[PDB]
Amino acid sequence: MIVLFVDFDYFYAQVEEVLNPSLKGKPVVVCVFSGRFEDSGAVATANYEARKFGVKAGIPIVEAKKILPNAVYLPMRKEVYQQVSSRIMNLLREYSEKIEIASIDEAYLDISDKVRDYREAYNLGLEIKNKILEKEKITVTVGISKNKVFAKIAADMAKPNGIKVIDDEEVKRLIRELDIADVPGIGNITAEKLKKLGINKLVDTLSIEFDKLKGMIGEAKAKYLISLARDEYNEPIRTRVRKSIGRIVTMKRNSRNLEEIKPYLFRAIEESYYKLDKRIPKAIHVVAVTEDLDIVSRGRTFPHGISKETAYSESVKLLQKILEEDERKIRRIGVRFSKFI
DNA sequence: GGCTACAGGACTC
DNA sequence: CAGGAGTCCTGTAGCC
Ligand SMILES: Nc1ccn([C@H]2C[C@H](O)[C@@H](COP(=O)(O)OP(=O)(O)OP(=O)(O)O)O2)c(=O)n1
Ligand SMILES: [Ca+2]
Ligand SMILES: [Ca+2]
Ligand SMILES: [Ca+2]
Repeated sequence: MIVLFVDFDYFYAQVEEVLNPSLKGKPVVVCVFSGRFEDSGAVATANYEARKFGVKAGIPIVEAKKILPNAVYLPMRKEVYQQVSSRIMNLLREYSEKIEIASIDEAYLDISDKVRDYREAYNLGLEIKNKILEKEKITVTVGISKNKVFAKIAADMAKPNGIKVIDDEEVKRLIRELDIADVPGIGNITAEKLKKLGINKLVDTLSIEFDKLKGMIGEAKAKYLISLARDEYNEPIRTRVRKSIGRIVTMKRNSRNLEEIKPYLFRAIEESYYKLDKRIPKAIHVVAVTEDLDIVSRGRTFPHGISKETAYSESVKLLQKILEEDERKIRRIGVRFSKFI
C-alpha cells in the first residue's frame, strides 16, 4: 500500500493571510475569545513568524501578548477556514477515490493504484502541492509511506511547506531510532508511562512482556504499538462520517446555580441543532468543564430521535444530575448529540 | 465470558 | 492562565 498524507501548514493563520495579504511576513495569532474579560481565551494557532518566539496553539491569549505585544491578533472565523478546507478536499478527491478526511486540514489518500513505486508517488505529491498552491494559494506538507502512521510521521519531519518519503528501509530504521513519543496516539501521559519501562523506541516494545505493556497502556494502544514495531500496521483508508455534533460555551462567571447556567445551556442546544443540520440524534450528553478544568458529563440514549423540545427538557435533568453528583463549580457548559438515525 | 450503556480519560486538531 | 471540538478506548455493571 502507498499512502499519501496531506497536512495544511499554519492553516487558520495562513487562510487569514490569503484573505489579507497585508498580514504577509508579520506574526499572526488566531484567537478564541471566551468573553470573560478583555483578552480572556486561548490561541487556536499562529504562523511561523509568531511560533519561533513561543506563541503556539493552546496557550493563553494573555501569555501570547506579553511575548508578542505588537503581534496581530485575530478572532477565529471557523466557517471561513471550513469553507476553504472543503474546496481543497474536493480537489484532493480528483487524485483518488480512496480518501480519508481526518480533520479540518488533513487528508489521507490511497494511491496504491495510481503510482508504481515511490518516485512516481513523490511526483504525484509535487503535483498535488502545486495544484493547491495555484487554486487556493495554500502551502501544504505531504508525507508518503507504506501506512497512515508513517505517512503522518513523514509529514511533520518535513514541516513546513515540505514533502518527504519514508521508504520500507527508512521504516525499519525509524522503528529503531524514532522516539516513541513522536508516534501518533502517544501523548505525555502515555509517553511517561512508556519512558518508565525503558521504552523509548517502538522496537523495544517487542522485548517487553505483552501483559506488562497491556496492563500499563491498555490492550488497544499495546497492539497498536506492537503492530507498528513489527511493521505490520495496515489500517485501510476509510471514508469518515461525523459521529457527534456539539457546542460548549464558557460562562461569564463560574457557578452551581441552575437558573444562572440554564441560559448558556439553552444557547448551546440552539446552536447545536442548527449544526445538526438535518441529522437526527438519538443520544444527548450534557458536558461541563469544571472550576479546575476537569470534564464531567452525563448523557442518555432514546429509542427514537430527540426533538429540540425533548433536548431542552432532557438537558436540564442531565445538568441536574451533574450538579448533585459533583460538588465543583461549572465554568463551561454545553451539549453533544450522537447516534444519528 | 463477552456484549451494551454509560462516564472517565487520553489525544489531536 | 487555562477555547472549542471531535474520536476512540476502558472499567463497571446488567444481562444472556
Ligand atoms: N489546539 C488546536 C489545535 C488545532 N487547531 C486548529 C487550527 C489549526 O490551524 C488547525 C491545524 O492544526 P495543526 O496542529 O496542524 O497546526 P497548524 O496547521 O496551524 O500548524 P502546522 O504548520 O504545525 O500544521 O487546527 C486549533 O484550533 N486548536
Ligand atoms: Ca496534523
Ligand atoms: Ca496543519
Ligand atoms: Ca507526541
